[PDB]
Amino acid sequence: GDTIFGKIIRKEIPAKIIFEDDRCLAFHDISPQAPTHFLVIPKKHISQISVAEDDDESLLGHLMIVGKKCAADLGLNKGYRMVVNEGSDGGQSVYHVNLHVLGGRQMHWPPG
Amino acid sequence: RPGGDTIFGKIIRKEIPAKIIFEDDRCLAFHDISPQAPTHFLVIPKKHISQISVAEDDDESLLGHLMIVGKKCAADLGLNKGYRMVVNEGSDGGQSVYHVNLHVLGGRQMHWPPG
Ligand SMILES: COC(=O)[C@H](C)NP(=O)(O)OC[C@H]1O[C@@H](n2cnc3c(N)ncnc32)[C@H](O)[C@@H]1O
Ligand SMILES: [Cl-]
Repeated sequence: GDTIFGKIIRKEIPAKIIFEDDRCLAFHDISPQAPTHFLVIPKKHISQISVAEDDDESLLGHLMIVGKKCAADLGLNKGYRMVVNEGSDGGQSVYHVNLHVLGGRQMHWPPG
Repeated sequence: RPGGDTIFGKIIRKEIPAKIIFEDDRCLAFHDISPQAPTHFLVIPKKHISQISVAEDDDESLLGHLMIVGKKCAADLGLNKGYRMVVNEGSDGGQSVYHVNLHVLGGRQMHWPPG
């Protein structure tokens, strides 16, 4: 099933894009929870981390490397938090794997 | 002493105790001593990387492996309703051990924002 993140990848609806390559896209979250809050998503439609395959390991790690490079480019020199939500208890809001990167304020503990 | 002298390096070398869930040549999963959810464990690389902001491009497969191990351990622990994965970077992340560590939290409803 297609999601709004598919529409963003296909450029059918606008988003504030930070970075793109052949396999992922980073863009500011439309409902930001911190002064900087962006998502890194794969272009491959993996619905949730629980169904990711072993062959996806490099792609998932690529999301994190892109995330940390984007965080540095956006000036998050005091730190940040990365989050992946799975399912109902995880609070996953879109069934397309997405890495949240949040910073620009003190992040608290517990993380929700 | 491979793995560094953070407490996680010592856990890797079996010098201080841990409740281990899974171990392979690349990583180790073990329960957090200060759980923030009914299930709360960490997945760490055996290679010492101090924080995500200094990970190298060639660490991509290793970082992805942490997530794959995290989701497999979550399934093995019966977290069938979901869970949240977290990596904290630096002061604003609240990082307290400077050895890259992926948290997996589940067994309760997680809230938004994630801290
Ligand atoms: C306030 O936020 C933070 O401190 C974040 C979570 N720091 P962070 O560096 O992201 O996570 C480190 C975690 O490592 C756990 N820990 C520390 N010592 C041991 C140990 N000996 N065995 C098992 N777990 C241990 C702490 O309870 C933290 O949850
Ligand atoms: Cl989500």
